[PDB]
Amino acid sequence: PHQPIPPSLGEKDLSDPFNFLFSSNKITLRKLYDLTKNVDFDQLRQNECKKNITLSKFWEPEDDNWERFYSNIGSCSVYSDDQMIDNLLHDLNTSPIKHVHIMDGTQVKFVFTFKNDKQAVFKPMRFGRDYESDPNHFYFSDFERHHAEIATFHLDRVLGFRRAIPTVGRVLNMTTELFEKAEKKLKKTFFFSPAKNFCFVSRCDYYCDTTHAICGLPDMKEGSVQVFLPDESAVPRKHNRSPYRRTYSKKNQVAEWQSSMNYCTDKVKTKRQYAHGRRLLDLVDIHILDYLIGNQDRHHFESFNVFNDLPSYAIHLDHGRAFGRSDFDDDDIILPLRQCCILRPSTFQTLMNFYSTPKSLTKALHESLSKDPAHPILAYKHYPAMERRLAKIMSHILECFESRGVAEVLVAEYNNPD
Ligand SMILES: *[C@@H]1O[C@H](CO)[C@@H](O[C@@H]2O[C@H](CO)[C@@H](O[C@@H]3O[C@H](CO)[C@@H](O)[C@H](O)[C@@H]3O)[C@H](O)[C@H]2NC(C)=O)[C@H](O)[C@H]1NC(C)=O
Ligand SMILES: *[C@@H]1O[C@H](CO)[C@@H](O[C@@H]2O[C@H](CO)[C@@H](O)[C@H](O)[C@H]2NC(C)=O)[C@H](O)[C@H]1NC(C)=O
Ligand code: NI
Repeated sequence: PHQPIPPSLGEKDLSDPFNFLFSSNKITLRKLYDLTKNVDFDQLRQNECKKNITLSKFWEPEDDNWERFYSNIGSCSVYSDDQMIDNLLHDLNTSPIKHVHIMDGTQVKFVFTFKNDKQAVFKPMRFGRDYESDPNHFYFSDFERHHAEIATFHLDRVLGFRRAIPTVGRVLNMTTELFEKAEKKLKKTFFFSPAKNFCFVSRCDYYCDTTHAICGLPDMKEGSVQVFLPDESAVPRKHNRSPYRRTYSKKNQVAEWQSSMNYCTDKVKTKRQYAHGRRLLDLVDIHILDYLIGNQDRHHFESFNVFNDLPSYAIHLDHGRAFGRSDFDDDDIILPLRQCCILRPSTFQTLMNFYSTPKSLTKALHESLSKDPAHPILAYKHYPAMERRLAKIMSHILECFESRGVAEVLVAEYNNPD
């Protein structure tokens, strides 16, 4: 089947997810050690977050973990309590579904309304875990992968960012939980395939048609379930165009930042929004994440606009187009690191910690992913890829240290003299 069963409902893979050879370059490792042996990271880290305040203390409800999640949304992090979040994850997976609606407007996605009247974003599973993106497909031609949404959220926690939105796997009964709970406009788009599998077309801009319908085998369908952001009326949000937006054209495929090396220096560091603050450090952080997962589709940034005065941060969202290729690293994604050569001190330590112990990153990720009910989330072939990409990142960092000095790269806040 092109659209297979949920892997959790299949034969359990007994293979060792880490039976691959890697090893770490000790020359590079030693050069990073030497260039940083006198850096007091502890004192450096304390300025990365100006004021650590949650949404509740700023307001001065916890009936359910949604409200408990919303309340603990901080000024320098989306969440800081893994256990409470893991409880929310459990709720997203197990809570009874009351309504299913087609979401605004993009690829097929549903809004789940649970019995507690809380809500979530649902993205259905299409292909199996082994499926890789067409080499001829552009980033804007790529089909979303629900398991990429899940995997990246976990990786975002493992890296210690916690600026991603809680997402869990869930195997749904298409008949009782989708069809019978669906709105009238969505319900009518359901049908049976020639193989008698249950299918829905839905309505959306990107290939919500009969040919690309989502189909069960016959009536179950795994998907990603992501907790809704708090209401915009209460917690307003900002939508910002990325300076590293790609061209999104097959004729002119080369943006300025892809051909001009000094792009960051002349065109990004000199902008008001990036000249002072945390925004550029965020951009480097999020592109490190996107490079590790091979996400090319980072055209805009999303941020809360609710904490007065204090600086906002980019919400790590929209990861559907991640993990498309296990045999290809797109170094264009990590270009901001190479061009800007600034890096949040905590991020460096996190990366350094994982890098100095081979396979520790993917092992810590595997362990996190294992708690998801829909595991395995990622095909194991992506693990050596992530290790390979991590090593390459450290090489770019070493180049930044040697070219611009460690005191100019590792800053908790960026300030442009000019
Ligand atoms: C900003 O301030 C908040 C306010 O406390 C910080 O949150 C606390 O961070 C610690 C350290 O990660 C959390 O501790 C952990 O709790 C789990 C669950 O019990 C435990 O297994 C771990 O061993 C660890 O003790 C703590 O839960 C968390 N508090 C809350 C209410 O979430 C936050 O770390 C500060 N920094 C940032 C960037 O937000
Ligand atoms: C999904 O839920 C449906 C319930 O609607 C399950 O199908 C039912 O199976 C029983 C078994 O005897 C029948 O009596 C019902 O008539 C069936 N329902 C319908 C609407 O035909 C189905 O088995 C469930 N599938 C999974 C994978 O859980
Ligand atoms: Ni097609």
